[PDB]
This record gives sequence, C-alpha cells and structure tokens, in this order.
Amino acid sequence: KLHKEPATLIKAIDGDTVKLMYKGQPMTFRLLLVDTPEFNEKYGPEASAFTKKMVENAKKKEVEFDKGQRTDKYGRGLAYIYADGKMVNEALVRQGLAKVAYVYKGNNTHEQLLRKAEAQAKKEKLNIWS
Ligand SMILES: Cc1cn([C@H]2C[C@H](OP(=O)(O)O)[C@@H](COP(=O)(O)O)O2)c(=O)[nH]c1=O
Ligand SMILES: [Ca+2]
Repeated sequence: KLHKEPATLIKAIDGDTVKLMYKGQPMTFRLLLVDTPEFNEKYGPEASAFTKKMVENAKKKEVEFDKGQRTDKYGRGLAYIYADGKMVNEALVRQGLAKVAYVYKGNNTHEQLLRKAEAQAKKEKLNIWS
C-alpha cells in the first residue's frame, strides 16, 4: 500500500544505484534493503551488469517508495525498482549479487521477501556466498 509509479530511466550506475528522471529531475535512486559490491570489488561488475540489463530491457519500469523516508542523507531516492513486474532488489539478492542490508524500520516492507531470497542464495552458495 505501497503503490508503483512509472520510472523513467536515464542510466544504470552500478549494482544498487540507477539514475532516474523523477518529476523531471535527474536523480540517483538507491535500492532499498540491499547492498551490492562496489564496481571494482568481486561480483561488483556482475551486479552492475545484472541491474543494468534488467532495468534497460524492461518495457515497464517502475519505482515503489516504502512508507518512510523517500530520500537518504545524500539526497538519493530510496525505492524498490521493478522491471516488467519483477523486483530488481529481490532478483539481485536471489542471485547472490547483493546482501540484504541497511534495513531501517521506517522502510522495511519487503524485508521478509528479501531474506527468503537471501537464504536460497546462501543455501546454493551462489556468487557472494560461494
Ligand atoms: C540503502 C540505504 C543507505 N543509506 C545510507 C547508509 C550509508 O550511509 P553512511 O555513508 O553514513 O555509512 C550509505 C550506504 O550507501 P552505499 O551502499 O550506496 O554506499 O547510505 C541510507 O541512509 N538509507 C538506506 O535506505
Ligand atoms: Ca553498495
């Protein structure tokens, strides 16, 4: 309750940040509840590429704010991002390309969903968990 919103993509940045045109400012958005490696750390180039293609290839790009703060202290948007109905945040965790991270109580609606995904990635020893 939680609603999605069309997202306009300027460019993918790395595993867990993307640049959107949001009411027609260029704005970095940071993915809620996850942490990908930096572009120059192990699985960093893979996380970047996964997010990039996932959002680029989607006909329908959406942003969904949580119930709490919509920007962080750095002025980045904080959201879940969906590509043709699939959550990027979740897909990264499921593939072992992001850890569940930065879980704040104002903004934690999809926590249990991402922890389930993380547990599957862990069990499978996938990427980060290898
Ligand atoms: C994901 C997320 C990060 N942050 C902050 C925490 C970290 O701040 P500090 O810089 O003070 O440690 C930083 C991590 O982002 P990155 O993982 O993009 O570097 O962004 C939030 O404030 N809210 C959030 O929802
Ligand atoms: Ca990161």
